[PDB]
Amino acid sequence: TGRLMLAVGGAVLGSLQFGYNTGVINAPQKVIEEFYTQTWVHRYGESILPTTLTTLWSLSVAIFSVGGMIGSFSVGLFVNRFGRRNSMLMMNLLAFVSAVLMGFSKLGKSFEMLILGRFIIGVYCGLTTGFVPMYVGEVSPTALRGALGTLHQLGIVVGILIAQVFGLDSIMGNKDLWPLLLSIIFIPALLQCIVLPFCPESPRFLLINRNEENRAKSVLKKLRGTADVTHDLQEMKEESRQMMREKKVTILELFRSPAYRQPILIAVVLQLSQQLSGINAVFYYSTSIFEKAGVQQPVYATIGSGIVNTAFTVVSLFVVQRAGRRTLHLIGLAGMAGCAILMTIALALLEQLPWMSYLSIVAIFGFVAFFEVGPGPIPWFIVAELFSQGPRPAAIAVAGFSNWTSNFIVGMCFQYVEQLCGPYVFIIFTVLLVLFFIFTYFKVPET
Ligand SMILES: CCCCCCCCCO[C@@H]1O[C@H](CO)[C@@H](O)[C@H](O)[C@H]1O
Repeated sequence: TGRLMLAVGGAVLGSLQFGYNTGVINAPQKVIEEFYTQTWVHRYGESILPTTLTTLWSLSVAIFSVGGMIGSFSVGLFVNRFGRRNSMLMMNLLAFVSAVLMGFSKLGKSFEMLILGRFIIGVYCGLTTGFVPMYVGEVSPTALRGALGTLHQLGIVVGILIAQVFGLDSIMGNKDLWPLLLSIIFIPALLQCIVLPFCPESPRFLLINRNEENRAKSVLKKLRGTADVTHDLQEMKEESRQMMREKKVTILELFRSPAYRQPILIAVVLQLSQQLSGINAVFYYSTSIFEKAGVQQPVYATIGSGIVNTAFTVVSLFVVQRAGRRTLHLIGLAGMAGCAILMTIALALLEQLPWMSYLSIVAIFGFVAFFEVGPGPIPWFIVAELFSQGPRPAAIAVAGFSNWTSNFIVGMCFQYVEQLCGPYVFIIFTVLLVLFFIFTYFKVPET
């Protein structure tokens, strides 16, 4: 466990990037929108329509996920064909070409470049949800493999908290320095783009995929200071027993077969339950939502949501090993439904009672807290237990496809639905939260 941390850490750097680019565009929205609306006027000799600006900026945050879906679709392709590290490494090209397209959308005078770079860094982020946990989950000793996949999660949530903090009016969330905010990705990226060639090609890859018995044999002795493991080698050839003794069923079979048509119904819904709960609304729009409430200095309440989120991600790890699977998923769903009620109250009585600005903050803090213990981790956990070593991969691509899809819908349409619907938006998310809650009570089993 010496040279190992180098490889693990450099990998997670890309889960950080996932953490950033996701929770970035939520603190400096009206700053770019001012860029949007001014750009429009100069160009088209006409001023921007409010709804235009809305769907336009909606697409800038949304088109991220169109990207990530494709990214997560293409994950299997690069991994097997190129190894894990040679993929992490080469995909930094995506990180750089998007960093440039956004951070020079400044004198570019083009919000296309901004949306495009958002797409591309969506692809990069889609691909990276697959590369990272994989790599970390072959490199690590099987014992420490549990406590170390922890870093892909943590990487994201911390990655988020940074996007928010860097987002401050006083850092890079301001009329002058928001392209360096959207671009500073490169400083993480180039770092990994340097660390990585010092990092080892996956042993389960050199042995099973690349069929190098001796070249793979050599990686571990470095990767493990004083282990030199016959146990790891027999495991890799027993992992290539069970993962290769049950046929890798394709996604396309999952659907055609009635045997699977039900387990797959559950896994998928669980993903809708995660995104259609309405979180990325509080993580794409935290600041705009806190404003409209009555919050003064809304980005701090955003970073409030940042800290609380990271806090309960760590608390979840403990509670997750302890309790049932749909225990946490229910309690999690519950609080979130009730918090989205507190919200719609605050957002409602705000006008008669000022300090509901505060109730907004309370609502959402416990609402993201309640999230990370429940619908956060549980719908992933359940798929790995709803499918054996054979249909399990096919199962994950569909899961991840629901996740990137219900994500696009919240991101693209949450602004649609805050205008036409007012301080009741969280009653939409409360009606879902209930439905979902109900669904899991009668249809999803313990695991
Ligand atoms: C055993 C595997 C466990 C998987 C752990 C998942 C941890 C929860 C992370 O979920 C993510 O939370 C973000 C905010 O925290 C959202 O922006 C994002 O859309 C959502 O997907």
